[PDB]
Amino acid sequence: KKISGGSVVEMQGDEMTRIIWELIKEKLIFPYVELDLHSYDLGIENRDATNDQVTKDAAEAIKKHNVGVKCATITPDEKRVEEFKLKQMWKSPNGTIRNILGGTVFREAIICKNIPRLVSGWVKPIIIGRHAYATDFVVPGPGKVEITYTPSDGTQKVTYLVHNFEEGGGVAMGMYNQDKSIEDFAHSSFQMALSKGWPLYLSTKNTILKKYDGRFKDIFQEIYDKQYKSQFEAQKIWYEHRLIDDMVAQAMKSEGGFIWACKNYYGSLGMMTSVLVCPDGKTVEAEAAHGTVTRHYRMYQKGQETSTNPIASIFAWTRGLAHRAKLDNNKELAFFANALEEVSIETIEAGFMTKDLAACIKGLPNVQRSDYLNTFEFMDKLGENLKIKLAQAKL
Amino acid sequence: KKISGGSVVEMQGDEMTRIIWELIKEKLIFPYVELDLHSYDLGIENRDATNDQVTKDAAEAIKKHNVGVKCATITPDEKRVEEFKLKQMWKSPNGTIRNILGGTVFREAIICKNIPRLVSGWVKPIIIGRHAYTDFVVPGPGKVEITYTPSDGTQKVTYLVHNFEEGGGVAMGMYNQDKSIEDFAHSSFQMALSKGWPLYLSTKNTILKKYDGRFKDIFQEIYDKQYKSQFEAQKIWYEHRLIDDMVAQAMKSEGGFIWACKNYGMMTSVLVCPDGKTVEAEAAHGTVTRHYRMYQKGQETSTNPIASIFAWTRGLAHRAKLDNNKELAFFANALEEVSIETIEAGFMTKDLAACIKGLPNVQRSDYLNTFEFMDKLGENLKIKLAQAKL
Ligand SMILES: Cc1ccc2c(c1C)N(C(=O)Nc1ccc(C(C)(C)C)cc1)Cc1cccnc1N2
Ligand SMILES: Cc1ccc2c(c1C)N(C(=O)Nc1ccc(C(C)(C)C)cc1)Cc1cccnc1N2
Repeated sequence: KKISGGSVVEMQGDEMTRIIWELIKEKLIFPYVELDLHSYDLGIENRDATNDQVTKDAAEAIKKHNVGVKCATITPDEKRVEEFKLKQMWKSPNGTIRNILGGTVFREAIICKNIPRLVSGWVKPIIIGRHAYATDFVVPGPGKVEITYTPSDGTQKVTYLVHNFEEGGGVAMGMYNQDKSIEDFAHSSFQMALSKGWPLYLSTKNTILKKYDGRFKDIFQEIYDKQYKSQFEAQKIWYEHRLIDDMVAQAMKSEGGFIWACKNYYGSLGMMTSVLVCPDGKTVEAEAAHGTVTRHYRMYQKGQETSTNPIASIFAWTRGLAHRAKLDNNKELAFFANALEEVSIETIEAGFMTKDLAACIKGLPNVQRSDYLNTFEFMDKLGENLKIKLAQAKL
Repeated sequence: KKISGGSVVEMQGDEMTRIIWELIKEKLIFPYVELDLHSYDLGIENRDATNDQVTKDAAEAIKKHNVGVKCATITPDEKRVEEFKLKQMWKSPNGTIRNILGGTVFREAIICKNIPRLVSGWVKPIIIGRHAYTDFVVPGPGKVEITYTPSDGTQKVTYLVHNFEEGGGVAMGMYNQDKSIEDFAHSSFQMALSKGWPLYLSTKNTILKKYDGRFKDIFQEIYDKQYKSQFEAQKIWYEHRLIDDMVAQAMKSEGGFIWACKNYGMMTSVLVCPDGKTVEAEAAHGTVTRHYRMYQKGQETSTNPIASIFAWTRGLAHRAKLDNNKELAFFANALEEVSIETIEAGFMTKDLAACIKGLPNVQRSDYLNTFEFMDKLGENLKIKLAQAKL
């Protein structure tokens, strides 16, 4: 009576994250869900052996099957090349995948009642998305710096005067943003808001950048009114623009559970996701915000006890599986993903947590061994509680 | 015999912050320290009556006496204008003072062992300072470029920012003067010397080779030419790091450093002028209108005065550093210690108790109202100064 998941692209990672990735697969995903997996080993040894071809293949597989779950991988550096005898310093796999797929990264945090957070009034999680992919020069002495735009259809050149240096030099810069990138950011933001069922809020200081940020607001409103308005009204959700100063004041006294889309001109506690949403609203790429956890991997190699938080990695699987279920209309898979998120949260709230989580409640030095469980005990408790939850749900 | 403080400019605030400001003055500062006060009422009613002239006079008094402590004030808006019948919605007093004085704002956090931290490893506070200070829509395809025509007659240098392909978009041009960077560097070094902590300049110069490379160059040359000897004498160092390398080192650190970053109730905002003599301290929180309305309704209030107390201590510490006063410097540090120890001992306000016991699991016995907390602080301060006379 296994749940038929469907086509999901999975990628193995490195060090402690690879170990916990195998643990989540063997204990939580495989015993209940049967998938048409497209496994790709993104381990530094396999990446070196295939000349980083496996990353390009995995990215192509995601573009074809729209669902991809990724484990934490190492970005090579000088010491890493010497450590693994790497042929060359390969580029970050996340960067390659992001370049091939394209889209906006939305970071969601996992909130537990007993876990202390800033504000403390935020019961529901917050999703924040920043737009992403500049020319600079040094001004030697006094002069006049100005930006010009000559249209490639005759017309007339427009000269704006950025500044007039009278005493002393300095430095000047000039950036830009294409309309297609803003349109894609707007589409990704609206599709994320529809997938999560939460209201969207665009925050920008349009008072300072009247034409720059005013354009952002105009494109967002144009797309909202032309396609997503009816869908937003049907699900009781709404889109409202707000100023950065007004937005932070509104958010601090609000409930939570809102998609915040902010303009780009970390919290690696193991409680955050990094969902890449493509503008088409069909291709997703879920991964954990934290790194490979090398510190714990060294202890694991030495045979020492480790207490690693797998919540971010589990939530990366649940988000990918929820998106797969939403695409293929799989009620059972969607329920399974929600059940796994609930078992995770409830287990932490019940008192069973790792050392990093217990360090917040009892204090980092005051953490005793009885207060927390090591990686394997926590995963075993999660599996036990998951089995119980699914057994009780067959009613 | 009270400690001889000296010339300090004090600016009265509004609402709950004004109430706690009067409480700190009458209970913690005046009974032990005798000051040459230069009081200025920055109340919305006084600001309206004088046509915001009091703000300019207070800013001038700060420039003259080099030390200023400010209480939280209201920034007018539509609702405030209607409720107070204002003549005109005045500019933010902080903006006016910042324009007259200049300088860099450094935000410092107050750390207590029992209070949960954003980073578990941070035991000592970290000070963060940011550098604070033309756009247009591109209708269709074209070529946007930035030009520079020197005033000495040399040839104009043109840099292509983007040749707009199919479809337009939007563009902008930013600038920064050398004097602003020089003043930011001086303020950062003087702050690091006053706190006795190492300074770290963090920026992403890989992308901005010329822009952020200039920042690193100016900060390297003022440090090497003037502040190197003073930094070496006090065992302090200045190291420039990339933003991605800086977050990795800072995460694995106990704190206690001055972080100067260039921008692309437990916080104190200290404005440090480039001259290293003028400092304006203030609490990094609002007027607390939510508690003032309860106060007006006769309801019990539990407001945290730690940020306001720390604004006084920082101003008094800077005054002591200028006048070479050992007694006043000790008093300011003693007041910070009594504040921290009182919170750590279990005596705290409702907002602080909400972090340790959980917001919904907070009972009356766990916290004290504004007056009880101030009385406990005063009692413990008296004890601390009595024990220190050895
Ligand atoms: C990247 C990211 C994603 C999601 C979340 C966060 C972060 C950092 N966090 C957060 O407080 N965002 C935040 C909100 C406001 C600010 C201010 C102070 C600048 C106004 C700063 C950070 C963690 C947090 C905790 C509890 C509930 N939700 C969240 N969501
Ligand atoms: C404005 C400000 C100034 C100083 C401080 C803070 C804030 C908010 N705080 C803080 O957590 N800043 C912080 C800085 C960097 C990061 C990174 C690592 C994500 C880049 C995270 C938080 C409060 C805090 C608490 C304990 C000890 N020091 C501080 N200093």
